[PDB]
Amino acid sequence: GSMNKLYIGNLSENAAPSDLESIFKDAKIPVSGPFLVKTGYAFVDCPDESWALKAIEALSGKIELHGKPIEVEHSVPKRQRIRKLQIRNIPPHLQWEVLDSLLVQYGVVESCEQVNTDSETAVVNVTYSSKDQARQALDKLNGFQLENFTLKVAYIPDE
RNA sequence: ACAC
Repeated sequence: GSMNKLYIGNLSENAAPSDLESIFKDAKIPVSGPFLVKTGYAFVDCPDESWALKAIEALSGKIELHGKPIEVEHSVPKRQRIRKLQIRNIPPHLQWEVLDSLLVQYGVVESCEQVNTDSETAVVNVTYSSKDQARQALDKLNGFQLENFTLKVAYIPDE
């Protein structure tokens, strides 16, 4: 899947592209095209998946527009929201078994691969065996506090 | 709330 495309959500009715330009400028995140602002959400592409990930980590839930914290996520069309998830803000020196002991509560883990990342926290992509499993895992693990880190879970494109 |  195309992992450099971002979805930006939780925007106020009169969010303008200039607002998003400013936010990305100050976070030192390059974009490769213009911001496309709809109603309450928007889209923009980054030059590559590394910048797109840095944007999610730096911005999402963290920077405000008109007092509303923006959401920044991988852009994933509904038909590609199936089995695959990305988990971020994992405590740095956590070991597989502890993470795994969480993951298997929601189904069978076909694949799990760690993502290279600037931050001290870890990031992994996970493939479950069905759409239903992945949805439950997202619903119960997003926001889960683990060794004082808040896990963040979201869809990445599935084929 | 993921693009007439």
